[PDB]
Amino acid sequence: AIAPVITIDGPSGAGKGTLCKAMAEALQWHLLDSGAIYRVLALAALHHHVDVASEDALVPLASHLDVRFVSTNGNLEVILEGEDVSGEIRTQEVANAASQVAAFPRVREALLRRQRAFRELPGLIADGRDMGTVVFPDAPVKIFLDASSEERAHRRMLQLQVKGFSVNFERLLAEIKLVPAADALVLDSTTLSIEQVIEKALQYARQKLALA
Repeated sequence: AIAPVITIDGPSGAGKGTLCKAMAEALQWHLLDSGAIYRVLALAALHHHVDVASEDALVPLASHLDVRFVSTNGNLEVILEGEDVSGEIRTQEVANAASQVAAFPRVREALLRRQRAFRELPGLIADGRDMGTVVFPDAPVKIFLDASSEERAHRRMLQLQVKGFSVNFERLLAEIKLVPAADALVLDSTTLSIEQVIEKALQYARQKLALA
């Protein structure tokens, strides 16, 4: 604390990205995508020639990571050391190095400290899986976003089509077929439209942080 943090946790394909981008743009606050964080670290290592298997070399790199997330019209730019690398981060190769980097206990602890460092004024929207339970347990507004398998399977299908792969809906529904904080507002992405979820999330934030 001091600066307010709104945390958004939930499973893959629930629409957290969309929500987090809409809220950061509406409020004009800082943005943190914890899912992208390990991929950015793996890319910096590749870029600097830091050995992906060396926990000792990766810790200082993680603790000093120069990244920022900017959302414009729903488009996320991932700026690493000043250059946009949003495209680079979506590769399988970077996803694979990210898994190697994440295996080490000291690297995960260094990234835990690095992510808490994003909490600045006027505030922060943070999205991930353990944002409200582990990274920012004291957050004033905590939202857990749930969605049906079909909703999640559809979101994955569009995500992959983007990289070029169009895959059978039934196949993905099979492929897809994380504890909310005690103090989280639970919102269901399938009972409400995504536009309705964003309105409902912004109203709850307002009641807790502003209004009157």
